[PDB]
Amino acid sequence: ANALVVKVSYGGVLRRFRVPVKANGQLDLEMAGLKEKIAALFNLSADAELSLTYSAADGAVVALVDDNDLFDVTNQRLKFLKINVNAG
Ligand SMILES: [Cl-]
Repeated sequence: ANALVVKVSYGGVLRRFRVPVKANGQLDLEMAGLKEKIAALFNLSADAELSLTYSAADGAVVALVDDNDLFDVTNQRLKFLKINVNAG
């Protein structure tokens, strides 16, 4: 009953929304719904091949390319996610 805060950066612009979690701690969101939300926020195509990345605590970048990557945001008990969006 505690949501994940997601910040998304695109074009020098930061936007915030919150994503509900299930009792599992699993996000109530999949990659399609994430892309649709980001598309609505920045007037992009929801089916564009967007690079969605975040910087992990070990200094390595994580690319969100499938639902397993999003499942692992919760598995890792992150409470804040900052996603950088790049197009092309
Ligand atoms: Cl902020």
